[PDB]
Amino acid sequence: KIGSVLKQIRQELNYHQIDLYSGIMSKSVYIKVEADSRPISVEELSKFSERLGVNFFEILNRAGMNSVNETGKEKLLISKIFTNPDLFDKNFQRIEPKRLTSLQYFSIYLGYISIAHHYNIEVPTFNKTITSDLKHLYDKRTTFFGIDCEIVSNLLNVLPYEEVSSIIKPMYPIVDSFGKDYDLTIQTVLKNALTISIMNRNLKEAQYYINQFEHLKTIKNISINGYYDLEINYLKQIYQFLTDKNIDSYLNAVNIINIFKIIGKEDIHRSLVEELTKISAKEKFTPPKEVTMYYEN
Amino acid sequence: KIGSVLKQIRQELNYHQIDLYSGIMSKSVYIKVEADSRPISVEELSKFSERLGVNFFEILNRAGMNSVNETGKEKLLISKIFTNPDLFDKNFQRIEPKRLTSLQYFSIYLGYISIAHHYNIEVPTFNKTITSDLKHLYDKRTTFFGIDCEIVSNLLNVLPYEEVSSIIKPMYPIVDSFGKDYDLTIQTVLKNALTISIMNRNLKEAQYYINQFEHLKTIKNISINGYYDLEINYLKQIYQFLTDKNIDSYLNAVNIINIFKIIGKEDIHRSLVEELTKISAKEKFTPPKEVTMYYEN
Amino acid sequence: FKIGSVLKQIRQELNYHQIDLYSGIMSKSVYIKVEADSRPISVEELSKFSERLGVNFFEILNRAGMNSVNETGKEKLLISKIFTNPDLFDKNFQRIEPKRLTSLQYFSIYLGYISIAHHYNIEVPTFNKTITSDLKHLYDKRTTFFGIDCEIVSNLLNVLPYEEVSSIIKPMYPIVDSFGKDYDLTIQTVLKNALTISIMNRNLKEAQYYINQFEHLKTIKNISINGYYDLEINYLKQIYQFLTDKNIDSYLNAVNIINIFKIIGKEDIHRSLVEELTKISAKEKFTPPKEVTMYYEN
Amino acid sequence: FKIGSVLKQIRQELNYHQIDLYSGIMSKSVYIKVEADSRPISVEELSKFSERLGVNFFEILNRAGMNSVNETGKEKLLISKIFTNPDLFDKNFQRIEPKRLTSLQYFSIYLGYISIAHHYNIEVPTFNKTITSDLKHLYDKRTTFFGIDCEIVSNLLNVLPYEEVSSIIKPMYPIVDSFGKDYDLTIQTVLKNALTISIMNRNLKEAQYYINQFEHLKTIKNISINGYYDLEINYLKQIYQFLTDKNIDSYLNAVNIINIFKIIGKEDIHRSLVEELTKISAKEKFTPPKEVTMYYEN
Repeated sequence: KIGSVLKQIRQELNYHQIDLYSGIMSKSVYIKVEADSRPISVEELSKFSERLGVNFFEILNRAGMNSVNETGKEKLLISKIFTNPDLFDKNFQRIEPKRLTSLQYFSIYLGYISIAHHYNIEVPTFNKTITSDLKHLYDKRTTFFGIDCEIVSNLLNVLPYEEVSSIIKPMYPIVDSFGKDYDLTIQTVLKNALTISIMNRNLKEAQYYINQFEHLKTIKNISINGYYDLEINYLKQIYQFLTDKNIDSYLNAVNIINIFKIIGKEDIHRSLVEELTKISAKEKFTPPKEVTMYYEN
Repeated sequence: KIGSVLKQIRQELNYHQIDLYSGIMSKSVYIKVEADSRPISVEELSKFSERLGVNFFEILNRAGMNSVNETGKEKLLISKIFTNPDLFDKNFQRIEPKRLTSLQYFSIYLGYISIAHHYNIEVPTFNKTITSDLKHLYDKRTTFFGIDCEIVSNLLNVLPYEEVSSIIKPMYPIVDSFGKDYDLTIQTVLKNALTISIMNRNLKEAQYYINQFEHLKTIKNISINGYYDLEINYLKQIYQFLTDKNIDSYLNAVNIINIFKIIGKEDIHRSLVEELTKISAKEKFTPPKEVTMYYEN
Repeated sequence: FKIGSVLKQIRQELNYHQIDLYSGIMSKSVYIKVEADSRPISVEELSKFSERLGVNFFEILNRAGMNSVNETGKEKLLISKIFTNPDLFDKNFQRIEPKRLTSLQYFSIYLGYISIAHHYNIEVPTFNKTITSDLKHLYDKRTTFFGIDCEIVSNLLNVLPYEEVSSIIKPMYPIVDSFGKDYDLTIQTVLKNALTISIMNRNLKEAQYYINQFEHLKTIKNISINGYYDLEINYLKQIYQFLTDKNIDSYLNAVNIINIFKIIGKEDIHRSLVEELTKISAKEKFTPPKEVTMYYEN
Repeated sequence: FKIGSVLKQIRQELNYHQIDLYSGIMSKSVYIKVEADSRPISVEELSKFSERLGVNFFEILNRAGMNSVNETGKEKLLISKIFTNPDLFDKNFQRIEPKRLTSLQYFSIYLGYISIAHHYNIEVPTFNKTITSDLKHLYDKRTTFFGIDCEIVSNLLNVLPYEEVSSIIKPMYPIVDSFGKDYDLTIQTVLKNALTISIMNRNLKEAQYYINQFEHLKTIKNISINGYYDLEINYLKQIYQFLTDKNIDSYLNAVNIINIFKIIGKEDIHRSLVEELTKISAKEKFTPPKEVTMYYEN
């Protein structure tokens, strides 16, 4: 695992075992470490990382951090259980019972409900446990983690906005960045929440989500997702159009859609076209020739 | 420092030591961990994280991994020195001699050369030892890591392209994704290399980087940077315009430039506006009124 | 008119001798008097000499001074001067007012004074006291209308509520025959002005009426459609389509047309269309494009 | 020549009595002769009746049939019929060719035949043998020009290399006065046609000269600029800028102007600009927009 990578990197850079442990451990010890016959401490790994000149996280990854365990395998199975709605039937009953085991499982669990709804598969236990499920996990909370934000995105997917809004408010504003993985998760929520708000025409909530996203850009070391920046700005154009039928705003929205096509993000392009169509219809306003043409197909 | 977070998280989620150590370590020892009196091992933290349901890296990041060691501290000093060119000499004298101690230090070293070049400061040893420095670091190399890609971006900024190209080729194509941090770094090289290629009108090289970037989009679990993807596409639009003077390609590029403005990414926008003005001039083309309105100012 | 002298100028410029012009048409002696401008020339004779010279009949007339000459031209000309210097109004208006029904021309000039007065806020009480009676006197028995009638109608849309004029316009359309470029322009001005007012009052059925009348003109043989009018009217049509079924493409087309007027240098028109679209957009609670608002604002 | 009866129709239409017309111009017995078309009318007399009626002089003439009358007019109409019926060529060219120098109108008509001949690839060997001679005979000692002179030029540009006509055009501009809407059109057509050709031959120096000459026309008193030409000449001005320094904005403007012609329904012009833009693009080794390329091929 880790020790093997250390040896791999060490020799690649032409460093001798000595160069690594010299002032950190015994040569006899460092030997067992590279042999993976002895666990290494986070501290130690951090020192070798500095010694090697190769980023810590990368080393962890090269060692297999990118999957590795139960929850991992279980999480991977969802996209698989997706394509095969038969893989559902069996799996669902193995997860449902342990849905409150950990937040990771509750997310995984919600992953099935999403599939279940998609393939109109009946889930009678869902409607009678979700509420109490949510309370047992969020009634007494102060700090929220990436997994919680992952959970919210999922809830917004298989639950009425009003039934989830309660859980989201306590999560924002965010004031600290805890890594790129964490950064992504906290943006996804806002993107999901904003879309829905725009669609329900709940401008008050839309404005708040737009603001929460903007605030994120002010955090130190934050890693904003360009696609999101692009999509959330599209939703902002729509917001301004809904708020006062600004013509430029509508054009900016349309041009942003066109950019997604140009760069090849077809799924998002489709989504945003159907979205603009559905939005314009409600406002009883016909979208330009370009968009109506696209959506027609 | 990890134990506090583990306790904090365990506490927050309402878990007992039992729920964490059971099947792993003795509650006696586990107490020492949450006490941070006993260094924890990667394998242990990984197990705990799964038990907690909170991502391994989010935990390490909350623990403080974001810098800590002398290499990191030296890294942050680079920006402080950019704002105050006065700090150069004194600090450079400390770094320059250590530029080969490790790949991180060499990278840090290149940052100084960049500061130097910007403020037209004299760094006569650089042209005296750079070629020799590269030979020493990359002659016997067979594989590369994030830091090597970072070093390459650095070199591209303070050295003629031709003196860097050979060092770059053996680094691509990338086959695996080793985390979001590493993913971003492998993408930065391609964006800088492609920009310089376009600017020098080296179409053969420009098209190689465009293809290498596209290849990254096929890698499992790869995390593509939205801003880079939009920017490389702009470079691709320029590429097509230089290849067979297409009007739509020029319009697309200009359009993409415009979206960076609309979404608030002003530095990229300024950068692209300047670049298009120079590209246009070399092709005896007058840029759109708007683009020259920004650059000119 | 100096028709004879123009014939001499042209005849000699083309190297023709007097014989080449008068043989078969009039005696040598009489033709000499014609070129000396001491003998009236008949329309047919001029048309004949015109064909001989190979120079267009109308061009010759114009060169002779039909570009103005008589009492009615002097008066219609006087309007421009009085517009800049309204101190002249009063005394001249006292001469015109009484003669406003002498002919359709004088009536047209008369409305020219009313327009001026409405502008510099001058009091013209006689107007409201006689207008309805004048229009009836001029149009109660009519069956066919002429260019000057369409000029009058246009002048009325300028100093009278739309409704008091509309009923007078309808009987003049549709147009069936073209009677020259001057006539063509005049019959077109009415529609453009009428359609502008119709769109401004969101009167959609009236707007379509005029849009239809204008479009029908394009089916007339030898008609001279005014390009500027075709552009402006088409912009009003784009606005009509937006007002009917909030079509964005129609809104863009209109904005794009306003932009064309800017490019080719028609500022006054560009100016008026920007103001127009700004008011149209407000009533519809739509914020016009960045472009338009920058111009209007300034 | 149906003036007298038109005056009668108009007079009665406006409910005027003969007295109102001839009072102070002629006698009752004479004016009667005038309305029955038994006595020709002088230009001065028609101008006077025209003012009494309040109807425009030129409109009265056109209502009287001034739109044709004489043999030259007949030869003019016969051209359109020959363009569609090429089989009518020979017999009519035999009658016209020998009369091509009878007058400037006949020369213009003759040039019309040559155009039709080139279109349907019909042999006209005399043309190439006599053209230089004809031009020399017609323009060697000329000092001032008329509308028919600019028509001939537009005609020449249509059947003669640009260099054999360039020097014949120069002495005709700048125009200084306007001589009626008909004349106004003709003098603009030359510059529009000349510019188009210059742009296609990439003769930027000449193109600039025509762009300037057109602009000068706008400063002329009472001039009637043709909106379509104004829009099309601005288009050429945009292509000019593009050919001079490859200005991207200029190219976009050219494209936009093409869009406008499509928007307002001028399909012939749209098709033409689409085609010229395609050719000018291919020559500059530049691929035109997605919009035009499709419209062109299809």
